[PDB]
Amino acid sequence: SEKIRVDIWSDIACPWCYIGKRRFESALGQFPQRDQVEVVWHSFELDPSARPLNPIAMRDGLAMKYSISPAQAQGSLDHMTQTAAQEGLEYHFDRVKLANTFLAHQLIHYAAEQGQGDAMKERLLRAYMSEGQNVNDLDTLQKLAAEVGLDAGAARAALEAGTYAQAVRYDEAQAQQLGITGVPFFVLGGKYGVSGAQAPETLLGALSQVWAEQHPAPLTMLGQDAPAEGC
Repeated sequence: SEKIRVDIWSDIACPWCYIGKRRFESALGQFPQRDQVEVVWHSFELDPSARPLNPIAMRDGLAMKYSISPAQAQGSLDHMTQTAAQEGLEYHFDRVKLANTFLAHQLIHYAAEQGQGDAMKERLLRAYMSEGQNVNDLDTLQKLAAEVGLDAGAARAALEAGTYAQAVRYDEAQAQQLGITGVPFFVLGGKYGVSGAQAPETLLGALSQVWAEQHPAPLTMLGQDAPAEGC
């Protein structure tokens, strides 16, 4: 109606996802009807089979993943770092802890039930990309939950109990069912998809298109009421 739902699939271990988050926020800031937009974050794992913690350098993990030389991998890290800097993000890839992000995604699901999904997602992206934190570590997750303003003890309990594990897996199944094979991925009005960290202009256009489609111009009525049937 007078609401626009934006579903975003993303991983915490995804530098393009943090860049994409900022580009979307730029778009949203430019969108007149931004107050009518509801953003829902959805879980996506680039490597659901990842070790709890993989001790190697991000550069070497990247080089293994894409089958390239160390210098090529470093070049790629340098590109993402420079690009992120334009969004005001200060990456520290040399500090990144290559962690399984399953539990972190559970924490975002917990947070979302308190209406703090975006703040939790944000905190975890910063913790991963910039602060060299281990987002598979339960104490670390508990602390980040506290910093977001959540009930730290309750968040920790939900994580240890695996309460949101099924919901995380459903989010990931959803993505595959939708043909989502890379992140960030934006869905608007359950109708339109936008793949990757698109420029703010593109996302602004998408919001505006959906809003316009949900607001046809009022009709000019002709004649008087003839026999009809209502609900």
